[PDB]
Formats: sequence, structure tokens, C-alpha cells
Amino acid sequence: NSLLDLYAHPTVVARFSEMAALHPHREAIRDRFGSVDYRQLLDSAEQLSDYLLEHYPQPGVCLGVYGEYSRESITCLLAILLSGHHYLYIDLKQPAAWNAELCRQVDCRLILDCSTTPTPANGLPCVPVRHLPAAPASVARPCFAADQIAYINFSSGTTGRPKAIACTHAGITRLCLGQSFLAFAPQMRFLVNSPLSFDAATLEIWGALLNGGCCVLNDLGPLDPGVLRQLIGERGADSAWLTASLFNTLVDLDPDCLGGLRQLLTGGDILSVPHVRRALLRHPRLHLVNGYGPTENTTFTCCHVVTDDDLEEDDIPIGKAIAGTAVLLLDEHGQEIAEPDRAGEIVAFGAGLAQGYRNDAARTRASFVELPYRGRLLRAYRTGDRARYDEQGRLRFIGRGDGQVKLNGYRLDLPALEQRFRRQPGILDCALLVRERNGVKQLLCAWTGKADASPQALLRQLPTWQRPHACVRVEALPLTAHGKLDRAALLRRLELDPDQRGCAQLWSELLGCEVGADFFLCGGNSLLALQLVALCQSAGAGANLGLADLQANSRLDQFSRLLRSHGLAPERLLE
Ligand SMILES: *P(=O)(O)OCC(C)(C)[C@@H](O)C(=O)NCCC(=O)NCCS[C@@H](CS(=O)(=O)NC[C@H]1O[C@@H](n2cnc3c(N)ncnc32)[C@H](O)[C@@H]1O)[C@H](N)C(C)C
Repeated sequence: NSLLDLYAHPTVVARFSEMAALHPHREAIRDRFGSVDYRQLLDSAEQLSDYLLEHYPQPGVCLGVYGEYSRESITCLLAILLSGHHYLYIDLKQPAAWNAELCRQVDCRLILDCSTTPTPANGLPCVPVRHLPAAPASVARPCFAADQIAYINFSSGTTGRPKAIACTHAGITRLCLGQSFLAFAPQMRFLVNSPLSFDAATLEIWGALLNGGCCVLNDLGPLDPGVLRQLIGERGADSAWLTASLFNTLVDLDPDCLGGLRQLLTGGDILSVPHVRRALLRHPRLHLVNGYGPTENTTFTCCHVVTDDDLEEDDIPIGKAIAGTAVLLLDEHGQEIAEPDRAGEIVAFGAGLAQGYRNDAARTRASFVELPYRGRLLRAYRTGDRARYDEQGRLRFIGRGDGQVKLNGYRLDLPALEQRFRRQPGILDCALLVRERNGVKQLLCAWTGKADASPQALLRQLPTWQRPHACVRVEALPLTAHGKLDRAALLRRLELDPDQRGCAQLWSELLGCEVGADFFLCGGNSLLALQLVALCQSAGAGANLGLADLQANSRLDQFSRLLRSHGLAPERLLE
């Protein structure tokens, strides 16, 4: 209270400059090539900023960044902030129209290309930053207030129209300073892994840099037991965030791969108590935290440090408001719930509140409101998350009233996506389901219509994380006696060679889908692909990669051949 006030918090750049001044020789960044210390990071960043200010001397413009984590991409984030501008991650894994739409929404001037590999941009103004000329020698940095935009993340956008959520310097410095839920210290080594399109990345990067710690970048490829083990062992990562279902996957595959971490946060969806239990009894000294919050409130709203006693609950508490934030639980009538075991909506106040939804006034007025807190009448955001208090005054997550789902940490408005499928030519009806198989989520799509009507165009237009893992055509969507989609019925519906029939039984058991002579059109996804590859490696492989045998071999023709290359299909069943 009064930390709820944006102006009580410093700028990202003021705080970083403070760190760089105190800790010139501490590792700021550790990548495959070495480390960069604070003084070096600061210089590089200032130089690149000299270039930016030359081309965009007026504070407050949106600049893009592309490429997987590198010393250059971090440096770019810093240079952008230093110039009074804000960053937008343009993911080139995504379809052109989608990225172009983002850029239009925030008026993205120029993209700073750190991509190691050749950029097939072709619509967009990319400038490669590596080996850049070293422009005119200095510029005074604008001294902006803490309410300046640091970065943009987008609303789901399953309508086809994603809305920009502008987050502020104060949101970040609030997140990273004066907290109790994690120990932020100069000795911390934070794994930088999460997709920079979304807000866990915020914690992983700024948590370290604002505290004099080191960012340990994953430049080794998708996170899995071996890569994690490597980032911990060789590079000394002691602190990490993992979206709940990735945490689940790792714990199931190789629980000891968590060994060496002092601090681990997970969240982004409802935590699995069994997996939390296994990680904790496996690693009794681990400081484990359940982080909760919407992008609109900047990374975290509530966090809960996990205890022994929690391991007997049906759900891990999401705990309490972080410093610089406040929450209320509201009834249907708008009055705060003061007592245990009574469900209501989570409402948020404080320094984490984002600007609103750029170019959407209605959404903005709907969830960004003024509401009384204590005495004062404060700006607030309504999460749409139903929770309840427990005996100890800790929040306990219930769920949502609208159709919004988390798909392995990704935010989707499912109804709008479904409707998007209905609009496709020759498609009568469509049902979208998210499934909880194997600690992980799957997005399953069943549609009715012309037999030729499969919506491949639409899928090519969807950002990758919005594409169903299975698209099946059906006779009809099963209705119950009450007229409601019969979900169990639907999932139920969704269920040759010597070794070709083995691969397809395996895939069936793992995916919950069909045989007949493709994994990622069959209900596979990146997490399940991890598990499958790990099985295959248990079996006398590991020349068999996440890349080779699955993506290059994804048919089950190509996979029955890649399998029958080294070993037998029936063996994996008991591995
Ligand atoms: P494959 O699928 O191709 O690849 C696998 C990986 C792991 C690479 C891929 O799936 C991946 O990267 N997944 C993670 C995606 C990601 O980085 N997501 C961002 C984190 S979620 C974010 C805000 S949010 O998207 O708006 N979601 C907020 C709502 O989510 C629910 N929620 C959040 N936290 C919860 C907890 N602890 N318990 C229960 N529910 C929770 C609520 O409905 C929120 O309103 C936030 N900022 C997280 C916390 C960082």
C-alpha cells in the first residue's frame, strides 16, 4: 500500500545502472561462448542505444527483436529500454500475417535481428545487430518516469485479432525488488529459457540483471533433462522458472535433472500435486514456488512458497500478493470476501498493472476499472479467476467462468478459436477440447462438414501454439440428452507391418489417438515428443534426437523405419 503506486518504483535502466556500477565484474550473462560482465553489458547496450537514439530520438517507440536467446538479444532489450523505447518479440516461427498484425497493432518501427540463422523476413524492416558499425559516439539518455512502457505482450488473439498489453518499467522493478517469495541476490544464476513473447521471460531476465546476478541463457535447444542438467552443471544455473506442464514432464522423465537448483518456480496453470510431491521428496532442500498471475498484472500477482503440509492438499495454494501488488476477492455483488471457503473473483491493484488493451476500449473498460481498496479508490484489473481463501488466509485457485484455457502455459480463448473454425468454408460445426494427459495438455479439434473441408488454410494462419494437435472429421458432435456437447463421448470417439503396427500402438497409448500408417497431426505435441524421444533413448538410442527421428521422421512410416533402424517397436512398451 503505497508500493501499489507506480512512482515508488525505479526505472529498469536506473536500477540496472546501479547494479552495473556496484558490480562491474560480476557475470551478467553466460552463454555458450563465455560470459559478459556488467560493465561490458552496459557498454555494449549503450553503444547500440547510441544507434537507436540516432534513428529514433523521441522516447516511446516500439522496437522489435528477433532470434533465440543470445548475448545480442539481451543487449538489445537493454538498449531499447535505455533509449526510452519498449520491446516486442517477433517470433519468426510464426506466420507472416500474424507478425505483421502485431507490428501494426503497436506500430513497430524496426526489428533488431539477432537471429543466427538467415532471416526470411520479406515483409518486415529487419536490421542485423551483430558487427554493427558503432554509430555516433554518444547520446544523452532521456530520463523517463517509471510509468514508461518497457515491453508489449499480446492477448490471446484467437478471434484473429490479438490485442497489445503494454507493461511498464515499474511493473518489472516491482516484480524484481523487495520481494519475499524468492531470494533475488547477486549470486543468483537464473536460467533464461521462457519464450520472450510472454511474461515469464521477464522474471528470468530482469530478476537477475536488476539484482546483480547472472542470466544463464539456454542456447542449447529446447529444455529437456539433458539440456537442463547441462545448464546447471556447466553454467551453474541455480534458479529457474518452468511452466507447470514442463515441470511435470521433467519430473516424470528425470527427477534428478532438477538437482543443483536452489530455487525453482512453476505455475502458469494449476500445479499437479503428485509431481510437486515427487520433486520435493526427491530434492528436500529445494525452495519451490507456485507463481500465479495474468499478463495484465505483469508476471506475478500471487506467489506461494510450497511446504510439506501442502503436499497433502488437493491443490497447491497460490498464496498471497507479491510486494507492489494487492488483491481482493470479490463476490457477485462487488463486496470483498473476508472469510475462508467462499468463492469469488480475483481482483488486482498496484504497480504491476499494465496500460490496458491497445486499440480495444471495450475490453479495457470491462476489466480495467476503479475499485475501492482500503480507504482509497484505486485502479484495478479484474482477473476473471475464481479463487477462495483457506484457513491461513492463502488463496486457492478454483478456475474460470469464461472459455479461456491455458495450453501448456499458453493463454487461449477457446470459444473464439472454435468459432474461427466454424467460419471455415464447408465446415458445419466444430468442438475444441483441452486434455490433461500425462501431466501435459493437448488441444483436440473435432469438426463436421464436407469430407474435403479440412481447414488447412486456417491452421497455416494460426500461431503455432494455437494449432490443434489433432484435427478429426466426425459424423456429428455427440450431444447429451440435455443438448450439451458430450465430451467423454467425443474423446472416446477420438481413440500394417511387423514393426509398423507396434509404433502405432505406442503412439496410441501415449497420445490417446489413432493407428493407420502422423504424430503431430495425431495428437502429439512438443512435450509428448520429448517423452517419446526419451522412451526411445531408454531403449538403446540417443543418436535418436528430438529433431531427427520425430520431426524429420514424423509419419510413422518414417518413424517405423527410424525405429526399426536401431531397435524393435515392442520393446519400448515396458521402458
Ligand atoms: P511445445 O508446447 O511446442 O513446447 C513446450 C514449451 C514448454 C516450450 C511451451 O509449451 C512453453 O513455452 N510453454 C510456456 C508458455 C509461456 O511461457 N507462458 C507464459 C506464462 S503464463 C503467464 C500469464 S498468462 O498467459 O496470462 N496466464 C495467466 C492465467 O493462467 C492461469 N494461471 C497462471 N498461474 C497459475 C497458477 N499458478 N495456478 C493456476 N492457474 C494459473 C490463470 O487463469 C491466470 O489468469 C503468467 N504470468 C505466469 C504465471 C508466468
